[PDB]
Amino acid sequence: EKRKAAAAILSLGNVLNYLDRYTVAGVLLDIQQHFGVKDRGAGLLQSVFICSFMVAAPIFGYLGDRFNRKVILSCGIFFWSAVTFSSSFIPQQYFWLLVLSRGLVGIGEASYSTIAPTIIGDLFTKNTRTLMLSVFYFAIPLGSGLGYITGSSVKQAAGDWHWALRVSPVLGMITGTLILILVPATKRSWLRDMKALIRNRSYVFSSLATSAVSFATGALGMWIPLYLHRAQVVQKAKDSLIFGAITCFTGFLGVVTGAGATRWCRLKTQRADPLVCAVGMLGSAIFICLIFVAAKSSIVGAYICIFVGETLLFSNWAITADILMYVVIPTRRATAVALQSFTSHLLGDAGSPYLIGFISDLIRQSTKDSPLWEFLSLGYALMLCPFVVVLGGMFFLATALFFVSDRARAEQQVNQ
Ligand SMILES: CCCCCCCCCCCCC/C=C/[C@@H](O)[C@@H](N)COP(=O)(O)O
Repeated sequence: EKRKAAAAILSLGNVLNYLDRYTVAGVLLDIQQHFGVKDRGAGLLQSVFICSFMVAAPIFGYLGDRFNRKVILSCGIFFWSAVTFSSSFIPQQYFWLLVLSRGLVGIGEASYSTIAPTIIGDLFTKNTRTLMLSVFYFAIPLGSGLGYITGSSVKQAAGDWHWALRVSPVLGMITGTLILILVPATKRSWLRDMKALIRNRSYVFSSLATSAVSFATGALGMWIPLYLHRAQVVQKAKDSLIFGAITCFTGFLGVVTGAGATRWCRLKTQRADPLVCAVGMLGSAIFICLIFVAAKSSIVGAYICIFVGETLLFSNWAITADILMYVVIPTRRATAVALQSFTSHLLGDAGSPYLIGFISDLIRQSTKDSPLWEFLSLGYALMLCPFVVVLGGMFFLATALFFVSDRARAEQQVNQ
């Protein structure tokens, strides 16, 4: 029971983690208006966070292995909660202070999101650990949707964008106390692995496909609420609320759709997983293309297109994990996962928000400023993402090309 209590507390911690991650994304319009910065700074607010998370994830993966885990995880949670609450008090004259606070929150969330799954895995046994990790990861879309809803509801209730960053820190400290109390006390080269992995074609192409998925996910999940609000302005705070509910349902249903497609395809071929990923990505790309055309005219069609595009886009998470598990022999599933996460962050979430902001800024600078042209510039900048989704689908098909050969090679090597 105590181990189940620890798993529940860490899952609630993950919910709070993603809520903190997307609270700013919920209320980006107010930050832009108050601080006066253009779209480039708004993109920077998440590019810096993701870069810090990128750089800090391997370090905390190493420190958890070579030091205590409960203390580090709790220090991380009282670190990012305190930093979020402090950053809520930043004056208007300072913006780089807010960006730096986003970076520090990124470091803390890196520590938590890198160490907590190891604790959850160590606590339980095979089937129990599988179920508990499934819950811990189902905490993700719920966390993101609750982050959007919390941001754009504390906005409307309190009346200041500041209070959007003030409600989550208290729960952060409380969950830190519960982690530091309820969780049972924790109990216990790369060169060759990297060369073998870069020689492994299926892993390389699946990693690039995951990078494209992360690019699309970061860029859209940040800029869609603001883009929909600009759509409402041109067409003449429910946008973020409905987007949060849509994100919750799509995160919960995309894995189910992927599992169904994998089940119905595996009876007919061995490359069911990458082919299913590729078809899902192509469908998501088409519907993400249609998001902008729909939102030009009516917003209900935009919400439906978001629903379908997220459902098809979010399906390729468990399937990507399965592909990586199959192609990579057991002795390298640690280095493979670490390098895949680093590469996905490097080519996706790290650069996508700032790149979309920069392209939007250039397009807007071309023409005289107006709300209609703000709409058009943001739409054209976000139009880059469907092309990235199509490219990722191409990379998934390239993975499918070598999937059989590399699965056979992995089985041959492990059977030795
Ligand atoms: C229009 C696009 C907007 C993008 C929305 C931004 C919010 C990002 C939310 C990220 C959703 C990722 C969903 C991942 C699910 C899996 O990791 C687990 N639920 C299942 O893994 P398992 O248990 O099977 O191992």
